[PDB]
Parts: sequence; C-alpha cells; structure tokens
Amino acid sequence: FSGNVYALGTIGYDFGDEARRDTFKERMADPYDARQMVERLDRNPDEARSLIWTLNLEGDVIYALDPKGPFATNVYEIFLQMLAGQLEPETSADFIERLSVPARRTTRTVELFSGEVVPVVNVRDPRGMYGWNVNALVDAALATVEYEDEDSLRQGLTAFLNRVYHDLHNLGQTSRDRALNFTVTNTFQAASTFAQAIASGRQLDTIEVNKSPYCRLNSDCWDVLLTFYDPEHGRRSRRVFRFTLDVVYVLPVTVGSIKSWSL
Amino acid sequence: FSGNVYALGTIGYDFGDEARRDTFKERMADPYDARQMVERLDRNPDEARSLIWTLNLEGDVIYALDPKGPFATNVYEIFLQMLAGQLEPETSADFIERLSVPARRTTRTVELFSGEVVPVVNVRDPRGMYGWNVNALVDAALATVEYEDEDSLRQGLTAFLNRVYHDLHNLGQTSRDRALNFTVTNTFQAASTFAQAIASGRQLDTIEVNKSPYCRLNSDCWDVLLTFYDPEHGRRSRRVFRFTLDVVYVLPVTVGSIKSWSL
Ligand SMILES: [Zn+2]
Ligand SMILES: [Zn+2]
Repeated sequence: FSGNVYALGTIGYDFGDEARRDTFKERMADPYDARQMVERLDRNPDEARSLIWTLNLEGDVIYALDPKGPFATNVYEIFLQMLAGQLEPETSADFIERLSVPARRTTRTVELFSGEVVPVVNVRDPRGMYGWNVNALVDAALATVEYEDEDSLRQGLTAFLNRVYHDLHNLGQTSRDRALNFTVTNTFQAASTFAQAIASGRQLDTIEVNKSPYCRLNSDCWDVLLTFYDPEHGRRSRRVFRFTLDVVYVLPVTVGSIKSWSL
Repeated sequence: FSGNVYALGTIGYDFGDEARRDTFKERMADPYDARQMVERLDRNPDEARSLIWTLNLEGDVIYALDPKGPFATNVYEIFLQMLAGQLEPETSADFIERLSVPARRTTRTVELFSGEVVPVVNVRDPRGMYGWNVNALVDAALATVEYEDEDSLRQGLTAFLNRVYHDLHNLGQTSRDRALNFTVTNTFQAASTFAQAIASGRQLDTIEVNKSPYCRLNSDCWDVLLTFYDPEHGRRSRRVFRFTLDVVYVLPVTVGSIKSWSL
C-alpha cells in the first residue's frame, strides 16, 4: 500500500508504442478518431487491455489507469463508457464532461507514445467512479425549488458548479488534495442543496477546508465550509453549508448530513 | 522598491477600529450597508481616506490598498466606482464582478477590525485598473462572429472566460503569478479573438505558460499558450493562441499581437 489517489479529469487512451498503434491501424480507418475506437472496443472488449488508459486534467496526463483484480473487465467497461460519453453531443443524456476516479497508488510508471513517463494507479472496481455533465446536475437542482427566473437560476447554478470544479481540482494525492477533489464530487451530488441559496439571490463567496474534529481517531476527516452571500442587497445574512469528508478510504465517504445555517 | 503586485478580486472597505466605525455610524443608518457607504462617499469624497480599502480574492483579504502620490484622489474615485459597480444589478451596464489592480509592494501592514494583519500595497494612479462583467465581455465577443446558436455560443464563451479566471487567479506577487493574473486580464480584453474558436465548436483544453525568449534582456516575459479542441468530432485540428506578456513593469504590457495557428 503506497497511499490513495482521488482524481478528476478526462479519460483517454494511448498506444504506448508504434507496434500497438499499428495493431489498431489495421482494425479501423483511423485509431486516433476516438469515435472509431469506442466502436471497435465496444465490439471487441478484450482489445481494451492492449491500450494505456490515461486520466488527464486540462491537458496534463497525470495518471495511467491500471485495472487489476477480479473486476478488471468491469473497470474496462466503465473506462469505455466514460470515453464514449465524452464524445457525445453536449445535449445528450449520456454526455460526460466531469469525471471522478478513486485509485490505489503504486510505484510503477509507464512510458506514453510521446515519451512522457506517468505514474500508474490501480483502479480495482467501478465503485466511486462517476461521470457527470453540468446541465444534468443543474436540471436536478432546479427540480427542488420554486420559480418562474429559470434562465437566471440555471446560469447561476451552472456558474457555481463550474467555479467549484476549477477552484479545487488538483492532482489528488495528499489528504488535503483528495479532500478538495472529493468536495467537487460531493458538491455535484448535492447540487440541489445549494439551489435555494442561489435562487434566493446569493452566490458562493468562500470555500474553506479544515481538518475535522468530528471523526474517530485514525480517520482522515476534513470539514468543508461553503458560504454564500448577496453582493447586491444591503445587510443580508450569509448562508453557510458544511459537510465532513473522510478520505482515509480509497472510496472517500461523507460523514453525516450536510449542515446549513445563517450568519 | 520591494517589487510589484498584480492582483485580481473584490474591492471592499474596513473600519480598522471602533472609533472609525462610530464616525460612520453617525453618518448613515447602517455603514455596513455598502449601498449606503457608496452614497455617503459619493457625496463626501474626502471621507474615503478614513477607511481601509481592501482587495479580496474569494473571501481572503489579500491586500490593503493605499493610494499615494499626487493621484491619490483619482485612485479613491476608482475605488468607489468599483465598490459601486459590484453592488449593481447583474443586468446593469455598470455591473462589476471582475477586478484588476496593479500595485507596488511595501513593507507596511495594517490591522483590520477583525484583528487580521494584511500587507499594504501602493496604488499610484488609475492606469491598468479594470472592472468587468462577464456578460458584457461575451456581448463584445459575439459582435465579431457570424451565427444564428447564439444561446449556445453565449454559454460557451461565458464558461471559457469563467474557467480562465478560476484556473489562474492567484496572490499576484511572484513573476509567474503576476503573469497568470495578467493572462486573465488579457483574455478578457481579447475575448473576441477566441470567439471564432468557440463558435467553430471548440473549447479550451490547455493553458501553458512559459518564460519567453522573445523579449529584450532585463524584461520579465512569459509566453502563454491557450489550445482549443473539439472533443466531439473525430480528428480535428487544435487551435493555438499565443501571446507574450511582460510583467517587469508595475503596469504589465502585452508584447506584439496575439498569434494563432492550427496543430
Ligand atoms: Zn480548471
Ligand atoms: Zn475562483
């Protein structure tokens, strides 16, 4: 055990070398066309093992993803599902533009076709691997609040979810870094919780992350505070949301319910 | 000379102590209502000198702003203009949600009412101090391209400009950090340049910032590369934008025109 990783980004594939590239050049017109590769791998699942699967954060290849154990086949299936979803029209229910990947660290690295050497992490099974698109999260959020305003509320929720992602996304190795990446996951999953806040005419002000006093010993718990405010209307109370995250586990967990109160 | 600062964020004010707070409690119903303070200071400009003016990045008070020199009055006027714009309805032409502040470092600090001690920076005159709102930038961008699609293009441009801000915003002290903050400024100002890219169905992939070989000695130049790609449609060329920024000056400058080419 070399520690855990909790990473966000973009899934991709890499041929590693020219021999593997050539193998796939014979199997479709253009193996660099990911649409064609998705089709090929969907028809021939075992060929997925012949690629290097990568996690990419805003153009930086940060990890190679190695499925191992009895659920490797299951994991390859999710890899393909995520690859395919990224290629969908932005209006598709299966569209994917956000991704979470929990993994175990190793001391293994792999060389990409480019010559770059990236660290390998073990993805043992599909649990905790999520793919989202922002529009779908916003629609879920809108369903829980009363209004028209919808266009304004939709754009406010969109801007909130995107801000949280870009403010926090990171390499996902240290405890704090895993906590910040998992904060994004938790914010996405609990999007509707913040909808009344945005609908009330508030917007995110601060994100604060502290080591939590609320967990058992030998946990790795962090308290995350999101505070919302209204810049336009005088003295108005600030709304705080708190949740507690335990990242000691390779599958991080939320501890208790999301708390909220005014200041 | 202790170096330069190039900072982004939110302008605010602070009373420093209870005596100064009380002075303003007698001058309006509620001095914590920034709307009331804007009104008071617009009618009584010299009272602005009695406040601590702050720059705030996502809830962290990062600097106290000290206007000095023969243009201090001019600078206080801009402070007020920025404070007022932040309070406008989001639909107002004068709405402000993004801010750039160039300044000279000092070795002076000031204590805020809360007891926090923050570094003071000197803002000598209004040059290079910009206030934007994203919607207005997007409207400018849309004016230069052909379409309908507008709703889709508007949201794509919005997401781009917001991503760049949250990806890059920082404390703004080191050369690299000033370069990244100024990249945001330059991206905003040159928003229309990226509009064809987004209209073509591409989106930002990577931001890369390197020390530039294209400037004179004793400059502090950085090359910024923004690469755009289309995740949906097969093999399609990537579009690169490059510009060169010199942050040696307290007012950073762009060097040459923005370059663009395909890969
Ligand atoms: Zn980002
Ligand atoms: Zn941000």
